[PDB]
Amino acid sequence: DKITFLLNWQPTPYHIPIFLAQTKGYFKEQGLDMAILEPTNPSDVTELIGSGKVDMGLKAMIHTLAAKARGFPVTSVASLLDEPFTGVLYLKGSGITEDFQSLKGKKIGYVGEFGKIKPEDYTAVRCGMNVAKYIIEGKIDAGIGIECMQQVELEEYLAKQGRPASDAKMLRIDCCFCTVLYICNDEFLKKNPEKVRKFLKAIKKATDYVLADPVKAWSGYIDFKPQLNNDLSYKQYQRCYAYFSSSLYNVHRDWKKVTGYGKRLAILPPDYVSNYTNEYLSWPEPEEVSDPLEATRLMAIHQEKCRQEGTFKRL
Amino acid sequence: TDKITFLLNWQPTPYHIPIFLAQTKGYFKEQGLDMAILEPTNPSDVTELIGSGKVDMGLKAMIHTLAAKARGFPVTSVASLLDEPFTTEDFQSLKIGYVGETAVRCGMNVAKYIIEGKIDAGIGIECMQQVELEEYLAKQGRPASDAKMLRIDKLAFCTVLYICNDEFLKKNPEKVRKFLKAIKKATDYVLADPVKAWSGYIDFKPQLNNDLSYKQYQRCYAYFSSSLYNVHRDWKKVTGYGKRLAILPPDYVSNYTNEYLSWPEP
Repeated sequence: DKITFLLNWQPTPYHIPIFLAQTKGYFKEQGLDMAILEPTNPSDVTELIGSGKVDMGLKAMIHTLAAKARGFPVTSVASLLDEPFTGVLYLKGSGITEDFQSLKGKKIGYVGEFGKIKPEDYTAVRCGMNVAKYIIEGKIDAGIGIECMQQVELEEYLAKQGRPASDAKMLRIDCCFCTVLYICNDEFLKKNPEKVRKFLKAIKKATDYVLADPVKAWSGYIDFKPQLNNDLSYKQYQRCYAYFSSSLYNVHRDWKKVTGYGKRLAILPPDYVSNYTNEYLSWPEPEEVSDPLEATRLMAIHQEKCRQEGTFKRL
Repeated sequence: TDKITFLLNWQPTPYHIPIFLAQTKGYFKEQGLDMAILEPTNPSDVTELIGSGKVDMGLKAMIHTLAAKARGFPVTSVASLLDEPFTTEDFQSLKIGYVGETAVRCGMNVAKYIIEGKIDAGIGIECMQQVELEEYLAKQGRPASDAKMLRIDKLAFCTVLYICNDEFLKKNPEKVRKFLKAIKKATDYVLADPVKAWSGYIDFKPQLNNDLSYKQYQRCYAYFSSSLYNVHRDWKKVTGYGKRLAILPPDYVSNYTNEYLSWPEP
């Protein structure tokens, strides 16, 4: 009766509520036995969870949508990381500029979930979990990544060469495709609704600890995961801080845009039903966000200040 | 679906290199195989996850493999990866850390907590936990010989085996038979060209591109099994010890078999 949970990636600073809920016993007080596993190959995650060989884990929304549309019955039962900035990252002097014209002829990395999606002006490379590595090494010219993960990694390289952190640029998409969701195998959820419900309580307890005291929370996480005891993970942690979902709720507007955007581009069927639910959350849902797009422009500026000032601040 | 799950015994080490290289060089692909390598957060989960069939295969030390069968976890060793690695005063002194299968559980962090003095000593491996201590000593000025180990050489485990869920083996003996090949090919490459092996490995697993890992690799080299064969002597001994110590039943059978290797035994 162990429950398996497959992370979306190798351990990250934003994986912190999951591990913390384990090391502080929160799963235990719920009568839950979590076996948290890590993937060697992030592309395995949806097929694994979908087929049922793994009960639960983490996955981005773009990929969670595609899974259902690929025959892998999975469902989102909570939100871990809400709308982190996604895009084509590059170094100043690449030579890519603020214009997309400069991306022509260049070589661009991505994780490799997709495959074939002006087909031969760019050159796609499949880098898996090493997109930012390969940019730094020049193997690729640019690559897809996240503002609080892959961009921070570019800036850590720049800092070692004495270069300002702003030399790490992003061609920004524009949402969001890259929200990290807690997911379940549909079958497991149907037969274990109480367990999933108890799982999310422990998650919520540890998220609260994380958001109330990011520092004390981190010290314990890195005592348990020394591979993250470094300056790069601590900066990434600082930039994830604002992206963490405090309520864990699926945001209906976000789901509605992406799915509707998908239907308008003929990618998803026009009767596709979005594969989330907020029903296993055991506490009240927060009000909708009033100015949804202007809070997007505020976030960029806020993340801009985090990069320079080195702190923990929610938007 | 038809993915086969292989759950490592630990976070990625330098000794896991054949498994990873067999993937990155297309050896599993050329055998018609789809491997999904998983890595545990908690080593203690491994036996039970393979034991219950939730995961198909993986790695486990011998001692723990034997205990698994004796815990109602139907697992069987189909090959060997690392044969017999070497496992306040220099006498008895009663603190002490153990992985999880005075008494303090440290999981995969034992050596770390020794360095940090949260524990006095710990149970670990000459090529892994020990080389770690010796790295610490080198940074603060001491000789590598300042990291000392007891328990090495006595009358009385930590050989690491490729292992299968019994039901998975029964219903997929050819798949297992093709996996061990890929391993073999990769392994031969590692043994033949340990440096060039190592480079592609760290290109793929950056978390090992460091002086500690490369020193472990060097110590790990000697314990690699070239044949992948189960060594009957070792299994007989260890199951012998258990019986004569009344831990295992006197009609307990070693849960290994070399029948899925497809090349001559040394």
